[PDB]
Amino acid sequence: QADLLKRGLADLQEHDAELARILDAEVARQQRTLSLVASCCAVKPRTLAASSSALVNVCENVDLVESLAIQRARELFGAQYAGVQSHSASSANYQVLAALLEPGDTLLGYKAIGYGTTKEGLIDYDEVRRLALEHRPRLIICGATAYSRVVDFERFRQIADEAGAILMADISHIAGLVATGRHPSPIDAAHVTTTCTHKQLVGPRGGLILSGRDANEKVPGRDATFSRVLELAVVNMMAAKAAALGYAMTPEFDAEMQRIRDAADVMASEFQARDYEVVGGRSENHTILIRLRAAMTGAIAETALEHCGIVVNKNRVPGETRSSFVTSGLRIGTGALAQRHVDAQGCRQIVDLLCRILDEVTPLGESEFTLDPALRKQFCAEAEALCVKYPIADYL
Amino acid sequence: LTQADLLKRGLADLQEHDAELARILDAEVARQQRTLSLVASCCAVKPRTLAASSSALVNVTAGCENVDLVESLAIQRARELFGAQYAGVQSHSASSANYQVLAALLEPGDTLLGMALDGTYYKAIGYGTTKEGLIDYDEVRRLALEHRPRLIICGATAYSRVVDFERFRQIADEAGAILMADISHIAGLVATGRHPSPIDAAHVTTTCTHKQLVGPRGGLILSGRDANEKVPGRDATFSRVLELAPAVNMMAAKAAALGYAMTPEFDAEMQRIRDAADVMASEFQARDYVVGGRSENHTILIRLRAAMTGAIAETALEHCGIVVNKNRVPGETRSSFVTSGLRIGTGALAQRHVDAQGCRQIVDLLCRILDEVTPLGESEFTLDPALRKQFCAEAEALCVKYPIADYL
Repeated sequence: QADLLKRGLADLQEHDAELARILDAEVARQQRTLSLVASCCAVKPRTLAASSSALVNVCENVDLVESLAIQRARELFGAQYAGVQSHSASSANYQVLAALLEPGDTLLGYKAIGYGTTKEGLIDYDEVRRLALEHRPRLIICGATAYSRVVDFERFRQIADEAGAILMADISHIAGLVATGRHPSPIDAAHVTTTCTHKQLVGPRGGLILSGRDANEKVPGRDATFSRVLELAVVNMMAAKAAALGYAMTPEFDAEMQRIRDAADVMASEFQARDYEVVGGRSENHTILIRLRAAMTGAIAETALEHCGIVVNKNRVPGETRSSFVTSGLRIGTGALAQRHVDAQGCRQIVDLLCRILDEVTPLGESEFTLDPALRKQFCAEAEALCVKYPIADYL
Repeated sequence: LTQADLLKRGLADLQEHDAELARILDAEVARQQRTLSLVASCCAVKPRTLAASSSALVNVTAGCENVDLVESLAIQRARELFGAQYAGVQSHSASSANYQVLAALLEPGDTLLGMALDGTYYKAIGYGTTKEGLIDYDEVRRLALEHRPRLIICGATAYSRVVDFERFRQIADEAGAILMADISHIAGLVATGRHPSPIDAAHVTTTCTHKQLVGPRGGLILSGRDANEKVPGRDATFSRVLELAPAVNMMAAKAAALGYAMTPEFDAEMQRIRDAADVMASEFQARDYVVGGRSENHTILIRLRAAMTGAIAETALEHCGIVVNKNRVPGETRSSFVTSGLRIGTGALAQRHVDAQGCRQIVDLLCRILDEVTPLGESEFTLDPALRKQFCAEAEALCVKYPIADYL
């Protein structure tokens, strides 16, 4: 009875055709646009099919979809506990934070204590240690968004276990690599793990609460296991979650994760061969942070690059002398490129186009620039040509 | 590519490769076709609105132009559909919309006469059942003058009669308060002119997009004649403050849902709700069982009799394939959990294109259940062995005779 949705598409085509033009135009736009932004990805069509189930009209099938997602999350991540009802990863974090209430909290950036990065582009774990032994936090939150290196969840847990703290990990940005083993997992390192289904699991907007070896071990104080306390925080997106969790166990997802992982290495190496500095000097994960030219600001780069059809994200660089709104670097993720099945040659072509656009941009201040309209049109056509040579495969 | 082909491949992909899930989702649509639902606000989203929910706009966090185009279509449709001068369509929830408007218009610690009928803000109960099943507007006024709330909220889940939004505005203006209207349960009737509109009477009106408007799980924020008027005590207009001065797949579906309600097929389905309620209210009275003289909306509240308990009534009926909700009556001698009444909504029956003859037969089966079940306790239901088998089969047979039309 998938006829329901197919003939539902037919109702839109006949009666709401205006709306259907915009729906068709976005699919084309997402496919004529080159996307190197780290956490943007196109959700797999199967997951889009489950997101429009008749389970919106809501009952034992609502528990079946829930039980299937819980089982699938536990297999993918090796979780002894799993919770799947979060409508966002932000909610998954706050729900855990609410279950665990005491002023002390250490986080990367309640009485919030903050840590950051070393002046050379790494998490200052020794600062995490010093802050933990001083303020005796309730939990320490680990997990970074723009980091280009493997987060040592084991190190964080060593620090926490000497400061009597709980370790929470947001693996939202590296979830697929953690699931496929390419990135070390925090499932047993962290007491509790949170993740987003959409970013790197190519699924719906939502959240997963997970725990491993500490799931049935007692919370520090409060005479309960981590599984209870988390579960005492009590849908279409359930169906889509289970679809995404299922595809994430397929070998096709393992390949997409290696392509994320391959493209990161060739692109970072190709930036270096053009004397553009990658801050880690290497790429682990799906992200490459490039330190931008002397007069080039990250704000100028992203605005000019989008006008040429490439979307990238400005990011702070180690030793940043500039504002947050106007940076000195940019961040690129190989996520949506893996969905485009870009070979090593294509990744080198993208670095070529990107570095060529920047060499033609004459910065005027820190958020203004000049790019000759003709050169912009020519660059925008090279980008769309690369989009055609490497299309989004599952969208075809 | 096209949205349809992406989705047809998506549906095909979720049958070769993920089949366990496909059976569960396909099982549920069958369950809803054999279950006769008399619940007030449960409905089945239209397939046209459902297909819009598989937009690739989900992948959007200018790349925001098409999301702006979808949004503007929803704003303009919402404004025309309800006759509103301001609209906001980005609410994940009806509750999210209500919370968002409350935060925008109330300062921390402000008092709201929510008339909720069941820390940052203080809430006055507002009751509203005192007038023997009517809203106690006179207490709303008394409390409003005594507590001077910044906000008064109107809109009832289980009311079976028209809410006098104008009367609340009279109360609100006398007590120097803002009026919020939650019309989630009567949205289509206000839409189609059957229930009086709150757009100009209330400063801000909110609505779910699923309960009566047959659309996605979500919320909508509205304002009418008070849109360009500044919030009392503040230097900004209601429209700017309500603008809070990213799920776009739901926003495409809201546009589709708002468009369909403008079509006359929605109007007929609204008349079918209003019509079926009158027939079923009439049959209940002629079988000597309705709070209020008649239904002026989609809800019928029935007082169970002869020590019938709303909890056992609802429990027994599900075993016979009929889904209803227990609901308090004026003069609840029993607990809140064990009511002495039953609540029925005709939204699901309009989607089954049931004739007046069929509505009476459903009441017939319903009363025939209650005339037979023998409450032994206030919760332990009894007297349903093989009689419940033929009764379930008879309900499923009415489901067969009257199918959900738009679900083919």
